[PDB]
Amino acid sequence: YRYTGKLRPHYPLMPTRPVPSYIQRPDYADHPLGMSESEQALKGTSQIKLLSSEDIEGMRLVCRLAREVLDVAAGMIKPGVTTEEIDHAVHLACIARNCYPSPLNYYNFPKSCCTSVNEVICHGIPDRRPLQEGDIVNVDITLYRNGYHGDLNETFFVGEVDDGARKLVQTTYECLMQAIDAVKPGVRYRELGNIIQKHAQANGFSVVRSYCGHGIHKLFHTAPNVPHYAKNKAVGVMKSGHVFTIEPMICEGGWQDETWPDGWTAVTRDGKRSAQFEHTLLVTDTGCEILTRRLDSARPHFMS
Ligand SMILES: CC(C)(C)C(=O)Nc1cccnc1C(=O)Nc1nccs1
Ligand SMILES: [Co+2]
Ligand SMILES: [Co+2]
Ligand SMILES: [Co+2]
Ligand SMILES: [K+]
Repeated sequence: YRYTGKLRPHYPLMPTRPVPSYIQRPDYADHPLGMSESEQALKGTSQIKLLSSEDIEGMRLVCRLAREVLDVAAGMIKPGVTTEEIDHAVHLACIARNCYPSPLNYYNFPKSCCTSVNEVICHGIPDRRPLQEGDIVNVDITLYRNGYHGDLNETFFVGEVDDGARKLVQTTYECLMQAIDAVKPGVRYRELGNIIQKHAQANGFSVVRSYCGHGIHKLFHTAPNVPHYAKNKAVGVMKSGHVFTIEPMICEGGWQDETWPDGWTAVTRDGKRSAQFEHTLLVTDTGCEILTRRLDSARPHFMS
């Protein structure tokens, strides 16, 4: 395999971390290939669930807990810390909150969260590589509690970073917030991509096309599929009660992506950097509720 940039996987990975049996597990948790029958039982369907009061309270809770766990990871970002150390803390934080770390064994994903450094677009596997000064790293968190999944992610700076990194991360967050600002009943899901690409393109960046936002609730990934690029064929119209994510991945160079031999790590084909931000949203009558919002601060960690 010909790597696209300077990053390389750092094996071996510590033995799989166990989750106490008292924590409720999703269906794929114990599947040999990590397959989700409940999810596949809807694969291909474009119909979108309309959550009930019970579902909404369930989503508000797991999403709040997921934010708490991302904040734990955020406090560990610094030169010298390995992504595996971050994952360990995330794993323990999920357990402490009586939640199962959704990524664990999801289609056999080996860890409890995704850590994506520099050219890694998404799904980076926490490993033995120490974070280096100047790196940017995204931590994507998803928790499962009482049958519901809560999903969010942020890109962080490791020590001081160059202007290019600052601009990429800042623009990516702005893309996310502009998209969220347009969410309300009646808006087509395909519209978000137009908003995102417009801003990314205006700043000299490209939008990843292989991965999209997604519905989430009793399932980790389900309808609707939400592309982040312009003129897409996304199917569906927003309605009060819908819950989904917007998680744009923006790149310094081209948008082309490819996967590492591990079957998960997605990287830019040109080896340039990529950043991402994500929130789980609940469409309301007046717009939308950002279920994964930070509660003790009006801004994401990178502007600190
Ligand atoms: C079923 C699947 C793994 C092929 C899939 O559609 N998957 C998907 C789509 C869009 C975004 N994200 C994912 C995903 O898995 N994300 C993960 N995060 C942590 C472990 S697996
Ligand atoms: Co994912
Ligand atoms: Co996510
Ligand atoms: Co997501
Ligand atoms: K990255």
